[PDB]
Amino acid sequence: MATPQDKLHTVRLFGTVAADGLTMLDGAPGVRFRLEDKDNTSKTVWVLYKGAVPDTFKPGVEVIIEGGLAPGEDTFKARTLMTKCPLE
Repeated sequence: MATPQDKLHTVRLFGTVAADGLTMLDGAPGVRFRLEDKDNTSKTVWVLYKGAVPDTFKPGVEVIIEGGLAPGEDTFKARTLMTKCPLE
């Protein structure tokens, strides 16, 4: 009998945005892209973010996403997005 982590512990994931497969929602606000894991750069997870995608969001910008990869779903549903490098 122990006290575990909170049930609604959302999944904060870290990596960099690729140019390869940076595919936005066709006629809808959002973006699908492969987040290249910095530990293993062949571990490319297809992150799907809905809503206003920042101008600072570019292919090559290291981003912090938050959401979750559902058992059965092939895309990580990011409910929030955080970009580090601005328009440079």
